[PDB]
Amino acid sequence: ASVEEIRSLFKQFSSLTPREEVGKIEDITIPGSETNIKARVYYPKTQGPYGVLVYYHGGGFVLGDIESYDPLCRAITNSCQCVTISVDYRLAPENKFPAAVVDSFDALKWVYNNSEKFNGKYGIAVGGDSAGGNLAAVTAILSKKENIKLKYQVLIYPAVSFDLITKSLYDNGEGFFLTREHIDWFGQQYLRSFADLLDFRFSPILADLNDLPPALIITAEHDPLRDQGEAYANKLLQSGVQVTSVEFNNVIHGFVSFFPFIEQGRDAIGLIGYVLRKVFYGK
Amino acid sequence: ASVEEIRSLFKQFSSLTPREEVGKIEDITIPGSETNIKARVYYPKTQGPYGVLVYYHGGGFVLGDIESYDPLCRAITNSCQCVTISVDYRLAPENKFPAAVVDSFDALKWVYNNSEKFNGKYGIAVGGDSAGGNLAAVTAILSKKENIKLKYQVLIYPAVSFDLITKSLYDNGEGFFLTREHIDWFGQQYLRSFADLLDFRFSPILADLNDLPPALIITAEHDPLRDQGEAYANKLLQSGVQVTSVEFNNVIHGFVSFFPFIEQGRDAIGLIGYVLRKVFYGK
Repeated sequence: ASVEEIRSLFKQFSSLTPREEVGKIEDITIPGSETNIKARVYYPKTQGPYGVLVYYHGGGFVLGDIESYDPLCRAITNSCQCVTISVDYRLAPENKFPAAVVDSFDALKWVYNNSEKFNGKYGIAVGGDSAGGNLAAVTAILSKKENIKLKYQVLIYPAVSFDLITKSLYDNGEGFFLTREHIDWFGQQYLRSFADLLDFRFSPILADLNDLPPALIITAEHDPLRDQGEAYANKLLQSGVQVTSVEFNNVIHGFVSFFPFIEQGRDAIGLIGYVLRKVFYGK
Repeated sequence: ASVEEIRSLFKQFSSLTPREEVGKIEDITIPGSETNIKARVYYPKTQGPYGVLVYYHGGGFVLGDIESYDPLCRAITNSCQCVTISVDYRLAPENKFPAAVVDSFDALKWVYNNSEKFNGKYGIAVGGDSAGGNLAAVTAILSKKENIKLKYQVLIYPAVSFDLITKSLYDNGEGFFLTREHIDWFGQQYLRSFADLLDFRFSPILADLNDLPPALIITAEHDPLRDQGEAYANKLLQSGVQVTSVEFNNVIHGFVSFFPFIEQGRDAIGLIGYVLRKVFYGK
């Protein structure tokens, strides 16, 4: 299958997931430094004011987008009882690194500076899955450089490093849906050169992680990325940041996307909801 | 250093913890087959009908009681938005196995039979922490055999078996609050003879786990009980029972008790909150 075909399949497959009713949906364009960034804004059923979650889809920096992540974002919105803003950052190979990073930061800055549009008096948070969790974490680092104060970061099986060494990568790199071959091919599309592996915007593990917002980190037992996820949690804790690190046993990478038929996915969406409700609202 | 003095310290360094407001609170006394069983019923701030959680304090079958678990059970009620019933089972060493099990099943039998007194149309669940988690898992086994149909079980770092062999036991058996010496001493206070190690009511892992209620099982990373908690989960799964097994990283046995100072503890309370709201109300 071609790259385009597979992109199409993502959205096709998503029409099999039930779409939860929410408050209100709005498609906006965000004025970004290098491009115009599409975003969908999900309102909850409760009434403002609100905390705001800026969300970044996974997909290896190659795949995924707003439509195919529409069911997940609805379910997060109902769970978090928060405004959710799903970002369509530019995708490789058409747009190499650090395009998806520029888009993701621009989007956040913008939402942060326009939070009254969404009655977003309760603060901003970032989150994402996989490649998207990478974008969230990097976005939160860049934020510190700009004195943007975020409430929270929700990192769902994030990718946080180039990896040739984790046990989890070797234990789990075949037979569990996301394979080694996939990780390599993703990296080939996304990166310009070998020099990019020195860049904290690709491997956020590289950064000074002090004074980042408190975090929820979800890893998956049978996931090659498991160990690096927990390393990121560990280094955060080391740099004096509060973090709740949580491994869901018995599941594979991506499992949150599959909440309709993997109940542990539903329960993670539940945990994500709770910690955001708690930091925004005190609940 | 004696049993009564040890008990006393628990209750005292637990008196300081600020208590969360709930709806209303009623002490009851259940007609036990062997004793009168005190219990404290916690109502949420929302209004019925309700699901009911029968909860069992930990403390190694030797410590713990209703007063000292009063902060936690309040916290649980608001999270689960569910009628919580704190059960004051007979303690060792004065009352040996299977005393605490008899009480724990008697109390559940009774709450099941008298659910309109609490307005529990949405059914019954069991839960507890540590030895408390044991009590709850055994109770659910005993319920199956008498066709008592439970909605859910919540097992928070459970003790599920006599253990000389797990990695987590050797890796985590010193330095992490709950130690080899303690596991041994508790088991000596609690058990009658070596023949009790054969008894599924001390080691629930022994039992046929078919047709039990779906479970949340929380383990702690630096916890000697971690591996057995996780085995219980996988054994349920092999037996056709849905379960969501979750390892909280960076934390010890007992961490949930410490939710005022340990934020992973609070977040755990929120997950339990969530899974009970889900199965009881659909929320």
